[PDB]
Amino acid sequence: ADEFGNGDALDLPVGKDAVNSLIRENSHIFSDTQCKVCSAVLISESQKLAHYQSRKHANKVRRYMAINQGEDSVPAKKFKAAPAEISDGEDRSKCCPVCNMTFSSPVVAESHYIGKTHIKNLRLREQ
Ligand SMILES: [Zn+2]
Ligand SMILES: [Zn+2]
Repeated sequence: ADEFGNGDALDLPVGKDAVNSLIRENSHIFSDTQCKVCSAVLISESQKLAHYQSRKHANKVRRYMAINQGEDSVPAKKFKAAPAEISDGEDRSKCCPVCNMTFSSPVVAESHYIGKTHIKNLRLREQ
């Protein structure tokens, strides 16, 4: 309500060589057929080349990089032992896909599913 314009700058990749290098240097979030930051599939190289050079992708990456500096409260405060040896499963006693997190012991998972940590993520997925 106090402006009518803004500045301009560019630091994005340019050409197939830059996009392939950017994918390799960020293999944990970017790939030859999917971008996790923008949670979108890239069914062909022409879509991959357009997506990684898009102004929308660059803004999404800038926001994601700023968010990727901390996290909210979680009941997983301390640990020492557990009633089961599960360490690579997908059960509710070890992980939560709504929040995309894992827990050391079933009691921590039970505490998470009834605490504010889960509810904060309900609103995140909902909106
Ligand atoms: Zn993207
Ligand atoms: Zn959860």
